[PDB]
Parts: sequence; structure tokens; C-alpha cells
Amino acid sequence: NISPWTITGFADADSSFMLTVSKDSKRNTGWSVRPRFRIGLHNKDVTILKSIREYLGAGIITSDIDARIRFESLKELEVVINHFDKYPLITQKRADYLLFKKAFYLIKNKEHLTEEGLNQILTLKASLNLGLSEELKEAFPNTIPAERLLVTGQEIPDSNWVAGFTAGEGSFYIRIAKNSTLKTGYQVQSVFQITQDTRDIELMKNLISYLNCGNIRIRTCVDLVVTNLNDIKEKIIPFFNKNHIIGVKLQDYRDWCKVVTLIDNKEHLTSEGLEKIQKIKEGMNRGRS
DNA sequence: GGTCTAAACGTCGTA
DNA sequence: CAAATGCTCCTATACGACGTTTAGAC
DNA sequence: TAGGAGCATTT
Repeated sequence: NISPWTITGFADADSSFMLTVSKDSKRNTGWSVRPRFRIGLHNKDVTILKSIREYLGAGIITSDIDARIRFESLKELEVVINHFDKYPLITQKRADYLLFKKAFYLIKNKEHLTEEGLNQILTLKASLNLGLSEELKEAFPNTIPAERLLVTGQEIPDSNWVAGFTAGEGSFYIRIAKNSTLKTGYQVQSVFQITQDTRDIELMKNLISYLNCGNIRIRTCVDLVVTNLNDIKEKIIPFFNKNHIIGVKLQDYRDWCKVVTLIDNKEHLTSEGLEKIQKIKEGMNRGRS
């Protein structure tokens, strides 16, 4: 059975909290307002959603161009809020969550059926995700956006949180560089990486502290990068062996481990072994069918 | 000087 | 009835993931 | 992915 913190970490990576405000003649305010919580991933990972569904006893699963689990009814969203109240997010999405949570309450209490409550909801939405559209700005001018929590000083709550987060945002890849100064003509590097927009760096340094390795690379986005071979060998691999990666990325992880094994035994320093590794790499990640 | 590891630096396409 | 929400389709860019060059240990 | 918008159906 999946851990709640794994769920929170994974949602921390890939999930979305949303508020839809659509023009509607039938409403007294002229507008329809509704809250949503959703996770999308890839058809190949429908099983992950089922585990979440199995955990919560709630959520609607769909599969088409992608795989999604959604929470749209008040009871289900109530379940979601109860969960994150018990097992809180630690990325910036917590702030979105908090905006979402305020709106939900406004909606739960039917205060959204007033001009006042509707306007307040828009103040919440303005700071939520992408904020208010041009159309909504046009329809509701002089809207002042609700204050948004800057999330800071947050501790890693649990190793399984890390497993879920890495299952969302992490990457295990093999870097091959053409380089004449090597006998094989190529440098081979095993790389572990986590990518995130420039906003949770306090958190990122904390992941470095928690795993006790890696460096920060800044490009709009920040990367946590582990390249040290026996940091990978003596820190990362035991960690994810105990704290399991979920989804197809688990398989990519396994292949990555295998190549790390080959590298440790210096097989990357031979032509045949280099061909082997190239062959494995070609079957990893995006090249996986 | 040769070989190598680590990582700083560069950057494209679809999920 | 209109309020809630079931259900489906649309858009495009934060992402993952792939490549090269440099500092420097041995 | 991430976030989005809106018609159809149920309550």
C-alpha cells in the first residue's frame, strides 16, 4: 500500500488546483464557479492513479490522450482537503492549495452565490496558478488579487515524500560525451537530476542536505544534479532501493542502476561495454516504446 | 603529457 | 428551475532529457 | 505534462 506522504510528494510534483469561472445566465451573479483538483501523468501510469484511488476511496479516473484522476464534487474535494490537512504539500503548490481551500469554503457555504463572495473568489483565483484570464479581467475590472503565501523554511517531512516527488520530477539518465581525450572516445556519466522553476531553492538546498549530495545549476529553472559516482553508489541508490520509485520511471531507474553497475566495474572504459551502454541508453526514458 | 572524473555550461521537443 | 457536477476537448510552455566544454586530480 | 474552458447530464 502506497504511503500518504508519497501521494503528497507526487501531487507536489505533477498535480493542479483549479477554479473555473464561466459565464452563466441561469445564475443570480451571472457566473458559475467551481473548484477542481486533478492529476495527469501518462496512459502508461494509470496504475499509479488507481493506487491513489485505492488509498482515498475517491476520485474519478479517465484515460484518453492522457490519464487523469479528478476531484470535482464537494465530498471528494472534502476528502482531498482532509488529506492535505493531514499530509501537507511542501512545494509552492501549498499556497495555491490555500487559495483553493479558501475558495472551497466560500463555495461550500454557498457564499459564491453572492456578488461579494464571487468577487472574493476572483481575488483568490487571481493569485491561483495562471491567475485571471483577459476575458475575466474585462468582465471584472479593478480586481485586487488575494495575498499569496511565500512558502519558506519547509522541512522534508518523510523519505517517501522524496520518493513521490522524485517519481514526478526526477530524472535518471546516462550522459555520453564525445571526447577524444578518452580511450573509448567518449566520457560516460551516470546522472541523477531534479528540475524545478526558480522558486523553491530553499527546498532544493534542503533536498541536497537531506540526501547529503548534489549541486545546484541555474539556467528560469533550477536543477539539483548528482554526478559523483559513489554518491550515486553509496547514497542515492540505497535510498531509492528503500524508498521506491513508482511508475515506468521505476523501470528507467532499474536500467540506470544496471548501467551504474557496469560503470563501477570500469566496463564503460571498453569499446564493447560502451556499445552496450549506448544500447541500454537508447532503450531508456524517451526512447522507451 | 595522457587519461580520467566531476560538473559547469548549453539547449531542444512533447508530454 | 438552477445549482451541482459528470464528461470531454483545447492550448502551449515548464519541464525533463539530451549534448559539449572546462577545472583539475592523478 | 500543467493549466485551462465549457457543453451535457444529474440532482
